[PDB]
Amino acid sequence: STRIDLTLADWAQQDYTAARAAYQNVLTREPANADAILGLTEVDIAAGDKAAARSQLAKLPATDNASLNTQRRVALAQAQLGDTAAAQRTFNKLIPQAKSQPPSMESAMVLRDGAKFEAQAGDPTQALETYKDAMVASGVTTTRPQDNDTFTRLTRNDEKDDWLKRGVRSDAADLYRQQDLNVTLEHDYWGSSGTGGYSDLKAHTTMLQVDAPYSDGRMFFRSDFVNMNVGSFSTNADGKWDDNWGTCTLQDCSGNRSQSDSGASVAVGWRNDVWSWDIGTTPMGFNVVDVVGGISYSDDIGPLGYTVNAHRRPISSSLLAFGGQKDSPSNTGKKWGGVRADGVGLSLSYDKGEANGVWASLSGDQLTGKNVEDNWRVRWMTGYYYKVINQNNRRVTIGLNNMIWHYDKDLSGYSLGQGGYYSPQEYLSFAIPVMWRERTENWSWELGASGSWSHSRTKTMPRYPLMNLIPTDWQEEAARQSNDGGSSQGFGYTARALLERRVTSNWFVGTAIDIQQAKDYAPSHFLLYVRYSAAGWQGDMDLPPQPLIPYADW
Repeated sequence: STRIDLTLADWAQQDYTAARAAYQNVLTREPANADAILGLTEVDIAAGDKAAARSQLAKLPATDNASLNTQRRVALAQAQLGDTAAAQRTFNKLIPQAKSQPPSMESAMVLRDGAKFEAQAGDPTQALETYKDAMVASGVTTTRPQDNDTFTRLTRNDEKDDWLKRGVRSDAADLYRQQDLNVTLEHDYWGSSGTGGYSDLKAHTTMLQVDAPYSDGRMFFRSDFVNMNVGSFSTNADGKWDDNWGTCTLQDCSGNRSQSDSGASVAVGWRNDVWSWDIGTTPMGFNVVDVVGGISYSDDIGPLGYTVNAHRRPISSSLLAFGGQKDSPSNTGKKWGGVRADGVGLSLSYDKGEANGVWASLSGDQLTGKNVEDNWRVRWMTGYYYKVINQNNRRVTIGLNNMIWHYDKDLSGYSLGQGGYYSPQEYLSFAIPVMWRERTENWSWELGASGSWSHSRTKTMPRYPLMNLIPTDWQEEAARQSNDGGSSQGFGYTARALLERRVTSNWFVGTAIDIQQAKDYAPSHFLLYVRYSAAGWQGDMDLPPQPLIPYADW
């Protein structure tokens, strides 16, 4: 029977061979069956046979009289087959007809996919109007939302609604947020303990970001002002010090007792659901400035979602690594530092919304700087998390993470020729993160903690690898000094807290605390940020809150 033969083929797709055979079987009894040929085309293009599908679709009878559901499928197929004009005219004919009819599932789907197509067609405003009409059609609201506030508040999530209403809400909210214009200003105070003069780091960073829509994506302009202070050297006597910094180990230094520097950087970039790219500069005003940037591509493969990126970034772990330092004017006066890491990375993830989720990442970078020994690194990271609580407004998870690092050379020292950044020969870390995210009508927050165990080893390294920089007289001394290697393992912990409050439709404020004690020498951060939305966002806030990230940390 035609009905059951059609049903058997259709049930699979909500899958190729059986459905195609069933559709062909219906084609024997009734060669003019429009639904059978539509299903055959759908299954063919689901297999990626676009070239055959576009030829098959032309065999359908004319649209002299057909239901809205069939015309919606035809329009979607034509749009995805690459014939945008026929789909555009079909939707232009369909949408007023959908509006004229009372609220129904057919008309709701027609308006939803029409809004989606119009958003892809290059008319986001008409897409927003069509979404406004679709919410009326889908039963979300009895009356059309006349202003941005009532339009946005209807997009808040609902636990009792069906799939159609939830999809309409999610799509309307996503499009509205994509079309919004945002201005964010954030202040970061960060640093870590160390030795005064080269490692007693305290830094301030003021970040200004403008986010605007462009095509289906968003473009961003970013400006960063960063000030780094590392204290002053402790003089032993006669106004001289002999710390393990620069060439002071060969001759007691003088002159540059205090060390600090500030600079401004710019960045411009763009990002969409698939592609992302960004280019900018190292903060101008430091000793050494280099151009940095990155590009990234993301796509789904099977059940997994993968991302491949290539980037060049600075290292902000210390002043010598980020902006570089100058040797004391009494000994050499030469400039050195400014380590840049350029390389590639590939990441995979799996999360279908259920209780379990996994992710992994691998990266390979080359580290090169001004008068700094060349280096390279390979890094592996992975994580798994089980969601104890997985409500749409409240998530509580506990998981296990693993990290493995290897570096070619250990250049953690601050002597001339070394970059002063952490670089172990073999590092392993296992952590157990516990996380809780929640949001309310006007409050959103995230709390996180993690205990970890880490092992690290570093090899013996010469103190002055760049022998040509050392003066001829000190040569015999410089070859006789080396930094002793060693291995160490132990426990550590990290904690984080994010909070965000909506005080006005166009005004959001938030604070973030990041404490690092996992024996990784990472600096601790404390930031306050304010965000202004031109159109206003009265719907559900971000979960978690999403503060800005310093451009040097990308």
